[PDB]
Amino acid sequence: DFEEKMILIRRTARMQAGGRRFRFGALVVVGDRQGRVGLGFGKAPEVPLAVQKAGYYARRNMVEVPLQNGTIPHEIEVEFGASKIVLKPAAPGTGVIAGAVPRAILELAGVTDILTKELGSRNPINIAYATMEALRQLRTKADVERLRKGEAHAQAQ
RNA sequence: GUUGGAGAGUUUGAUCCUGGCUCAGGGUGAACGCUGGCGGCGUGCCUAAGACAUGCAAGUCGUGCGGGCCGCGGGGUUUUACUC
Ligand SMILES: [Mg+2]
Ligand SMILES: [Mg+2]
Ligand SMILES: [Mg+2]
Ligand SMILES: [Mg+2]
Ligand SMILES: [Mg+2]
Ligand SMILES: [Mg+2]
Ligand SMILES: [Mg+2]
Repeated sequence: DFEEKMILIRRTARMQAGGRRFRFGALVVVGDRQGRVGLGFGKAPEVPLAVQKAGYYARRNMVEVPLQNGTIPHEIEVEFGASKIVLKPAAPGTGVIAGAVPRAILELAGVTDILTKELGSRNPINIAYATMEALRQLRTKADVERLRKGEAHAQAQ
């Protein structure tokens, strides 16, 4: 039981003696809009055999999300490849402003409001796990003063 | 109320990066085409600081002052001219 959007598909080429041969690849999201969200990337001989497979990888590739009033806890930036991904919390009423692919992934993960830009290289797939990582790395006003300080926690609080 | 930030297309049998050209967004003192019922409020030589006919666009005070003129009313003479 997981709602699951789909990001992008492509046909890629191998080669051989006498004509080409192929394979297709399917970028897939997942996510209970309250918290969680996965991604997959699936290759297979005939198309929706892949689109189906890509759904698989996403179930294991899950990322719980710190979510806070439908928005992002602090600001944030991450590189991965030469594709540079930006997030930043928006207020109630500003909502999934983000190009093509963060929208797909942020929405389904459950964001109401957010701000966003994409950078340099724009290839989907990088900006895909650009942001899978951007989100693996969100940190919370409590996860946090119990990363630091928490040396001696429960004397503080 | 940190009030605020969407990208894609295209080099290759295909893939990753660089990189240019390109399109989507809003903007006008606008013009051009097909079309054109109205009203309010704006607004209208961006080009030749090229050349301009005709009319108007800076005058007002008779309580600063002396007369022209064209009359009008009243006076010195019995009537004229002329004069106040
Ligand atoms: Mg780099
Ligand atoms: Mg680039
Ligand atoms: Mg080609
Ligand atoms: Mg804009
Ligand atoms: Mg226009
Ligand atoms: Mg006409
Ligand atoms: Mg002029």
